[PDB]
Amino acid sequence: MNIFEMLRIDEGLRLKIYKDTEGYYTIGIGHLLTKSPSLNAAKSELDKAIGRNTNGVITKDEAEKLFNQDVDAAVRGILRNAKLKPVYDSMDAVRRAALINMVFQMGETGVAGFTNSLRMLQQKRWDEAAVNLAKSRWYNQTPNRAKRVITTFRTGTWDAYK
Ligand SMILES: [Cl-]
Ligand SMILES: [Cl-]
Repeated sequence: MNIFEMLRIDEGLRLKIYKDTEGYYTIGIGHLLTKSPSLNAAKSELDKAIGRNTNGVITKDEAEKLFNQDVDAAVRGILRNAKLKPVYDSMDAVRRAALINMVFQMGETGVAGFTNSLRMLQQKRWDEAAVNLAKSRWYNQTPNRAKRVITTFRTGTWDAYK
């Protein structure tokens, strides 16, 4: 298992525009198109992202390519962030993957606000962090995915994914 496979599981793969759990226009592997309500705006954003006239549909390859860009961007978001980097720098490989997941789902800024959980992770207070991470909208809205990530922070293994 690795970050790719791990998110591929959390997000799924869809080749037609779709609405996410919050009702936003998305495509591929959890690639957010726009927060606008307009299906056109989404179509527009999509052809711009793909470089061609898509008409709301894309191929696997295309999907996969947005997916690489997206993971890359997430990582780099993390390294550029004064609140995240250290956390990330302190952890092992598996747990790092967990952090990136959060970041992919919710943005660097969203994640940078889990101050206290971040302090805990950094200190390696596993169980405590996992409790704290659960007192979040995030857990309450997407609880099964959130349990998966959480456990991953707790155990440093991929069990939740096997
Ligand atoms: Cl893009
Ligand atoms: Cl979920």
